[PDB]
Amino acid sequence: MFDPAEKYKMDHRRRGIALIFNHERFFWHLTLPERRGTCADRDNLTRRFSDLGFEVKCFNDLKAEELLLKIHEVSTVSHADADCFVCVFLSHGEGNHIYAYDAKIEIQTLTGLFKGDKCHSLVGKPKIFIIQAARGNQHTNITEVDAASVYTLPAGADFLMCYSVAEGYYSHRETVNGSWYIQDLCEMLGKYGSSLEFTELLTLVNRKVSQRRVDFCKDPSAIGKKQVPCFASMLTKKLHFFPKSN
Amino acid sequence: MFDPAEKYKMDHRRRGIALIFNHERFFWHLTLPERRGTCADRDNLTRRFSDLGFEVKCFNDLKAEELLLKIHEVSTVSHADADCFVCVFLSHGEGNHIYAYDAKIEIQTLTGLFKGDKCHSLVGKPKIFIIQAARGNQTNITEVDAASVYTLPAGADFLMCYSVAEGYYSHRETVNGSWYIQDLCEMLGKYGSSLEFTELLTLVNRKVSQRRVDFCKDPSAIGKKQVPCFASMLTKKLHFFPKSN
Ligand SMILES: Oc1cc(F)ccc1CNc1ncccc1-c1nnc[nH]1
Repeated sequence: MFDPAEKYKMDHRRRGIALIFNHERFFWHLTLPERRGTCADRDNLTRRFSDLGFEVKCFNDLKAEELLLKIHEVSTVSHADADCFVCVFLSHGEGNHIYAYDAKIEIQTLTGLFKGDKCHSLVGKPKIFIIQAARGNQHTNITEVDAASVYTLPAGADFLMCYSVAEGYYSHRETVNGSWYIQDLCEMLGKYGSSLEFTELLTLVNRKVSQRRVDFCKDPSAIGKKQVPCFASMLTKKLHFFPKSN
Repeated sequence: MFDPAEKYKMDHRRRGIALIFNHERFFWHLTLPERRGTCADRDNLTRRFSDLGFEVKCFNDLKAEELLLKIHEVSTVSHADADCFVCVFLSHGEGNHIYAYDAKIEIQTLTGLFKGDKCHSLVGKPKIFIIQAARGNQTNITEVDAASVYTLPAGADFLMCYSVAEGYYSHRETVNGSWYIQDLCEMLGKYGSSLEFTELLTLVNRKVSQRRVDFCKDPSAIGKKQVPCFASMLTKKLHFFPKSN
């Protein structure tokens, strides 16, 4: 019966939702810097995920309450007619927390809402989280550099957690072109999104970002600050985004 | 000439070393239970990794000093003539720590010794860590430990492999061994030499997640699912194709 080349079933009526929470500015009294370039990330993702059949829904600078309502809404709607779910965080983070406009939120409580315990329509279907989060500095196209801060957390069965940067390393954001991670993710989605198995592609993104040179830098102190992204797979089958037949 | 199907070069003279640190018993004053079945894990791994061309080196119940010496030795030998490196921990853990016989060791300092910085012969070559570690509870019974060890990343070209994720539970049959390792070794047996290693680890995720936990000998072991994960920092496809002599 058992089959090593078994794929997630990706022939439902709709591909499914892509949430994109995009944070540029923060409440004054948090003392976190503007993330100039995050809009390039939001837009580049919105395009690439649209071309793969996702209903993309972006949300700019939500407060904790607004964000929790929007994500809980999406959790309690039926995904019965959908292949999978994608959720993206473009913000600052620390440890097991992502920053909303006004406060930090436990990543576990966000992934928790799709555990299959709480969201039956997504049991056995891929739940991909993509996280571009790091430590706010707190000092035309400049390259800004943040220290890795967000833990490479796992989640539950059939989750894929995707991280801009690993412990020890550094996250880069061009203020016009956007995050190195997202640039290379979106480029690879453009070329291979609809052909390649998704973790094969994420592996390409690891190569592309690791191979970015950091020896001759505008800023002297940005030198030797490599970026290595990772992903934590709890997936149980091959994942493809083959064109849905229209 | 950038290539989406690019593989790690796996045609060096030797496959490379597999370290297996195997912990069954602990210093009394740590109050950690015997891990009855860990020998089945050690042996099953030793066999499967040997068949793939690894020079397997097992070490039973080392103290912190002995372990750090053995792993530092392996880090400072030349791996120039080798495809890759494998390191396996069968013990208890907590957070970012693995338990030696006498004390806990920071996992980061163990993976640290193979970072491109400190081990030139392994730059660009896969460094796989496999970790069967969880919280000491306190004929063939199934014992159940709560997940405790963080699913830590490492550096470029590392693959960190974990028995269990946060929230879930690790299982060990006291004769047959850990659920994780049983299914890992079975999949290595069938597909080790054909399939890309992360494809296989994905099969292991399916096999372990699908193990039923509804009708259990022990009432309180019911509804305690096991979901393993892996954190890939790999940059290329990884295969263990048979080496020709
Ligand atoms: O992965 C990292 C990224 C960083 F920027 C900094 C540190 C880590 C290592 N921490 C963890 N990794 C995975 C699960 C849990 C933790 C954890 N560390 N303390 C409490 N939980």
